[PDB]
Amino acid sequence: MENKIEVNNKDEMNKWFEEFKKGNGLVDTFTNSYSFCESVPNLDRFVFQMASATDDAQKDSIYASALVEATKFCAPIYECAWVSSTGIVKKGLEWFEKNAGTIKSWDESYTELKVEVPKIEQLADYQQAALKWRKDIGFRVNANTTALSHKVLAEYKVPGEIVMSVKEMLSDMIRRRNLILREHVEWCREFVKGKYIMAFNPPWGDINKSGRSGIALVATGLAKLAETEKGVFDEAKKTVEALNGYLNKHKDEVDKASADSMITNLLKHIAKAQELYKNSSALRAQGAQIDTAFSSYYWLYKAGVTPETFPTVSQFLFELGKQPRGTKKMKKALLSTPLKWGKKLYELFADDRIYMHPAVLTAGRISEMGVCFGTIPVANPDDAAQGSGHTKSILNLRTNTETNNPCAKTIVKLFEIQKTGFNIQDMDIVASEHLLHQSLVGKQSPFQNAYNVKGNATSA
Repeated sequence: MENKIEVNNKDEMNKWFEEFKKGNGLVDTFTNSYSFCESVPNLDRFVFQMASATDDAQKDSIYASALVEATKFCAPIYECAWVSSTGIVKKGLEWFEKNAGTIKSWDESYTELKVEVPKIEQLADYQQAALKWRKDIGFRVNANTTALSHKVLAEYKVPGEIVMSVKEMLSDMIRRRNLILREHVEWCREFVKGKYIMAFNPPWGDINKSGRSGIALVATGLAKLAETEKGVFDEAKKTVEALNGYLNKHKDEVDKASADSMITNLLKHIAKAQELYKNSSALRAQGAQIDTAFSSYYWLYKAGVTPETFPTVSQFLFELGKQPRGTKKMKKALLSTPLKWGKKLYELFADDRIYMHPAVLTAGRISEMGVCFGTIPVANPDDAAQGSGHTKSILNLRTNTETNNPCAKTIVKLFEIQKTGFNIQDMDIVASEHLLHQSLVGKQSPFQNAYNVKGNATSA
């Protein structure tokens, strides 16, 4: 035992899902994919618990229980099964041991990436290797399991009473949102200090020389503006005004047209460096997002799981799935099991803000693997009716305008919860906002890739 989900292709998937469905009784009532969701999870009790106000910041435990409640019966069975099916677990594991060159930049930088901020392209190769990944195995079987795609939601329809609460959430997301606004590079170091004279004969040549399109100067500052980080741009600035008054002082030893053109040139350059910096810091934010399937499978490959061995993992996350056990037990059990993969997975763990990188395992992020593999016990899928809640299952919750409001209500519920436990503007991350965040970009499913999606966090 023994992955029961012997499915290699869509047509098998379809067959398996039906065999499954009668045997167990699904109504896609409040879910986008058939759930065990019979009514809407109710978290009321948790509000009142939260007020209880222990000091052990748990709280954390309360929130985890709410979460559990939200997620327990609403897993996208069809999709979850496909992601755990035999066909997908082979191809999906085999892909890594075959696309090693494609991953290096974050792979060989896993140890360091465990503590240190990723390169701009550690991010971009991940995202790119994600899609390459999804495409090469045939991860495509549905719309819940496609890459998006098009555009962000411009409007979000919410039933009257949560309309407000949601927008409080929105304003917060906004602020949080808006906190964000090799040799030539060295030459730039010399220059930004305050040395102005540098500017009469740069190495690459002229001060207006471009690399492969843009002013080298700008490209340089931009780069140095993020290893040594206002700041630098303001230096460029002072040293430039310094230059001005130098040129004013020796006007008579200087060509007039050339000297003024020099100031606007560099001034124009420094404003482009700013822009560029900005653009990468947006690029960054963007490249932050985990691709649930891909990232989870990467850790599978990382811990040294094999198909043969996968049902043990699935089981384990399933088991993890009803427990309010904290990370402690979660660690104690992984360090304990005779399964070799167990110590490897733990070892992957990080703990020493965000910027982490979407490809770095952590204790919380176990939840990713949970959605992928722990909602249904591969060794015996009927135990799935017992209900095993993982965070992302929450996007199986309907958002249909008119009636069915589930998704936002649940998340809203969870936000209130978070709210009553702690100061809401003053925590570093806001779990519920991330969820609301993911609904707003239009994910209908945990198994979607949202990276190609255009548009913002603007409400309305």
